[PDB]
Amino acid sequence: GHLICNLKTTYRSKKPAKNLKMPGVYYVDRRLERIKEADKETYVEQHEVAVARYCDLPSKLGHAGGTGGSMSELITENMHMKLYMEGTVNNHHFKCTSEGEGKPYEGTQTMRIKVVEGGPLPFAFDILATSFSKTFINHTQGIPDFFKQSFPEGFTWERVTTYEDGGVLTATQDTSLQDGCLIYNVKIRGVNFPSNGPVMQKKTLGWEASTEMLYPADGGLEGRSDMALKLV
Amino acid sequence: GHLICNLKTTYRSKKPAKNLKMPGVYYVDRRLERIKEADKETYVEQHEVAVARYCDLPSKLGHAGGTGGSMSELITENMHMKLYMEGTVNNHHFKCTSEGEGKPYEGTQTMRIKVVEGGPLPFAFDILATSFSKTFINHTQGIPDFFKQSFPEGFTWERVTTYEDGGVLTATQDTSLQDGCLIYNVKIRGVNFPSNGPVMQKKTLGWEASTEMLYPADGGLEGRSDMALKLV
Amino acid sequence: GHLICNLKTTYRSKKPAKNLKMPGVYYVDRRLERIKEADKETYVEQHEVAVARYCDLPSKLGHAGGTGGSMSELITENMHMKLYMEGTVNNHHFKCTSEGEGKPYEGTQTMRIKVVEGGPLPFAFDILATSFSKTFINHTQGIPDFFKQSFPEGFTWERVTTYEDGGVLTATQDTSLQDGCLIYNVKIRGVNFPSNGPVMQKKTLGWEASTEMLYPADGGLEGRSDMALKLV
Amino acid sequence: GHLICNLKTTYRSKKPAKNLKMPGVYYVDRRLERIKEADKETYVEQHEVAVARYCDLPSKLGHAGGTGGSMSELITENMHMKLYMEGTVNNHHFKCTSEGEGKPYEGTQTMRIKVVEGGPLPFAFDILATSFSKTFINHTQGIPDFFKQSFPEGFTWERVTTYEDGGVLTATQDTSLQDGCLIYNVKIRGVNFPSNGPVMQKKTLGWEASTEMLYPADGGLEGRSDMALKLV
Repeated sequence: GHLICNLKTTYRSKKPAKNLKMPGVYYVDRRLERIKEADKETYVEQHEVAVARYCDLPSKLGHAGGTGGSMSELITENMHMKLYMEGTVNNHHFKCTSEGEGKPYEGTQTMRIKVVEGGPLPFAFDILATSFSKTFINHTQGIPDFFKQSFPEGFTWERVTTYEDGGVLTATQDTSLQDGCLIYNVKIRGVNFPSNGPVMQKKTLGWEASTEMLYPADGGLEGRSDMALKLV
Repeated sequence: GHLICNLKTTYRSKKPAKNLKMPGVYYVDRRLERIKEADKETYVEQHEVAVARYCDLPSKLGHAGGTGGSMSELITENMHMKLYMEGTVNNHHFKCTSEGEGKPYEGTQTMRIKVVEGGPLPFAFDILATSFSKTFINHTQGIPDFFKQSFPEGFTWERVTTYEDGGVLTATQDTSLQDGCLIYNVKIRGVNFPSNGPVMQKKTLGWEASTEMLYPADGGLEGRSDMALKLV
Repeated sequence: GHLICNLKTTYRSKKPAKNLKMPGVYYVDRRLERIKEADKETYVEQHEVAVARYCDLPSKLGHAGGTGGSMSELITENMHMKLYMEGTVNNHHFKCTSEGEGKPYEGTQTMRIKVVEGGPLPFAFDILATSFSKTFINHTQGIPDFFKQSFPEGFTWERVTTYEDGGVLTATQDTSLQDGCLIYNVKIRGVNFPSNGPVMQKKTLGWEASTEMLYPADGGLEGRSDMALKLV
Repeated sequence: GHLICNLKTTYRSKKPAKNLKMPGVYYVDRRLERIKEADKETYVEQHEVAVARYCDLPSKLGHAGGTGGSMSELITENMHMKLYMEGTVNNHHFKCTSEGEGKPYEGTQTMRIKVVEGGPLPFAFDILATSFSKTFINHTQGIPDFFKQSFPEGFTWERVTTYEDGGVLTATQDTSLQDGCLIYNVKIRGVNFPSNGPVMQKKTLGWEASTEMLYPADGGLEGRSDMALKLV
């Protein structure tokens, strides 16, 4: 079976608004997969593929179009990332680091992750999966790319993930570009994960594929998604 | 801008489970549009197109795959529907009726709707849109069709829609097939819609396209979606 | 153990706003218990004691200076109630009728309840308990009584109760005064109660005491409370 | 008017459970007040009074009894506190320190608070108020005191506060006793506070009084409350 959660996210550019070409309401389809783990999840490799689309269904009210996408020459066909993460789930403190690479225009990426403090964690690593990369979304289908456009200044995101069994996980993130490398700094605070639930019992088996709806809200973007966590 | 809401739905077949071929986790993309309205929304025409898909992104872990879709000869390529709806929003009681037709395998359908008691309504008709038809989803991409398979016995759905400004709308529905016509009986109970919000002030302009995730669960299938209501 | 739910309620007065005397933010302490049950919960007896208080704690800021309590000549020291209930929980349809007597100023009332239709219920009767009487709250500590003041016109209430395991029950209610008897007409719509949860498994044993915070909002009052359902 | 929020808290003792006398379900009534502020809320003085009670309404079960309260001589009639706080709201990072004193058995306390980093804050200080002391609750009315009993080992708490306009604030806290002084270490992570809302616009004026319901949940206590934030 599955345990469901809901994500509510706000994405904020550090680039002045007058310099951003904004998208309309759009959708990002994703498949985030665990590729490898070692030593009770103190080492994890994750891969994600993410493709943006405007709704392609026919419209009876007429197609409202745009002026195609955006350009961001600071973001190359191949990019590397480095990440630092710190936080708490329930009463348990931890730190992680990761490094990876991907193809920002093709929407694919890999992260190799180490738990460097607080390991092994008392909770399923799956609940951290979405906190490890918005620059790697394929927006080539004519959608202005809020994320790639944000450079050199970069952007932040902030999110609340609400699990249907009481766990709540907030996360805040800073994304910068430094000497050609993307740098992520992430902070996590999760609370009220049930002691008898699959997260604290480590009885999860990764995420199903997902769709996120993104929409303009106050100069930035907000996102909404429901995700399904596979259970043992 | 937009007002967001979240849908949590349980779909229950009246057909014995041993006679149902169940789908895996899948997604339905929709575009529900208002085609016409008259006399302050006491007459409304709605159209929907709905297309089911499994995740089509490549997988690194390779997938189980499926054994194809299902067959349901009772559901013809053209079908008619009749609907009766009764309920309350806040303190306001009302009844609606509708009739329509569509193409269940192509995923398209039209409803022509009349408010027959309690009109004109003091709230935006848009909050009733999703309560007016699961037999009309295109599952031809090889996804077993829980809804079409449920006939002749039929199925029910029950849903809570939670608006981000406090409105909550529950609905329960019975779907039957009588003399070749689909018959819908729907009951609505909405509460706490804010007096100063766009619903009670009638400042809404229809729904954005949406994606619903459906998965085998408590009962038959459960569904999750977030929808974005356009604002004046 | 306990199962926890949250109540959000809006109370609307039929009587014009100008006529009504409005209370400051205040809290109602309630103990609701089931005196008797029979025939698989087909017949239930419920007793409620409700007392209303302004905060009794000392204030350094020193805010108080209430103009005093309201007068409701229409409401006698002893009052009688007749109730009609129609509801659906999940896919189940039921009808309930009740007759009761109480001392409104005292804040004590007794209800004798019969399940006319759909008995025996497949779900715990406990979820229904809140739905079955705001006129019977002791406001004699100088708090203007929004409910007693509403007569002869009467009032409505509307509520969503959200259970921490997914059940959601909305209810709307009309309160009138006819030939000296209080008349309640209530409508219930519950959805998504888990098949493996204590409500559907009938493993509950009544409610703990509660406190509701009430505050002026838009037109009338809104209320917020959390309640704890005892488990077997 | 008011902006409402909901608090869900888990309280965990660091003392072995076989050394704790647990309370039954109970209620804590509080009045938290701002006494002084200076320099755009970069200095704040807060006072709280908190009194625990079992329900004191009569029962028809007439079946309620307890062994009375508990004893904790490490907690003296007067106690001092020192606090360190760090966190983020939306995209804004900050740190605070405080020191104060109180009467743990009378349920009163005062904290003098400084914003030491990230001041002045772009959000209402009110949203941090509940993160600055459970040892100072008057449980003298025969209720076992989970918090006072936890010493010398101490306890933690973790909380999610959900505002009805989208703001979500999680907090985690460690409480220890060091050389006779209570030491608090608090971490805050708030997200999605609306730019047009009273928190980000600094249009708030403190909290109404509140009641928290506490109940045993898996070796420790859980708490539930709704709080009302006064608006300008």
